[PDB]
Amino acid sequence: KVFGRCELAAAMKRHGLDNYRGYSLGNWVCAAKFESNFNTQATNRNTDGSTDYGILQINSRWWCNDGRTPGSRNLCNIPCSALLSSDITASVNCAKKIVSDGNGMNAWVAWRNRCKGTDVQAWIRGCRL
Ligand SMILES: [Cl-]
Ligand SMILES: [Cl-]
Ligand SMILES: [Cl-]
Ligand SMILES: [Cl-]
Ligand SMILES: [Kr]
Ligand code: NA
Repeated sequence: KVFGRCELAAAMKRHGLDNYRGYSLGNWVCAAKFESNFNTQATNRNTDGSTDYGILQINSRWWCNDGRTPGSRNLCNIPCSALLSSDITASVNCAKKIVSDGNGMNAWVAWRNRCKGTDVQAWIRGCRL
């Protein structure tokens, strides 16, 4: 499913991401934009054999099982496929564990290269929230 901007914002808020671990709603929306263009079905294979899945491009090396990432962990205890659903619940639940890990949203390369230090409030400006 391909979310619209405010739609996703609303969905993320509902799921508790606004200011989660101090990251305001517009960081999550910005990260989703550039990670997956808001497409729950996005997948990208990495050089190490791992794969990133879903709207927040969560990686199979640590967070989900895809049966093809040898020696990987499944810290969110979930099939990577769950992450591709049009219901963002699984991605959100897993994202909270990742941003709680230790380096916050820096875990999302697109986020620190394209969102961090920018006016991320602009991603929700306009939305009925
Ligand atoms: Cl914001
Ligand atoms: Cl695996
Ligand atoms: Cl949803
Ligand atoms: Cl942080
Ligand atoms: Kr998400
Ligand atoms: Na894994």
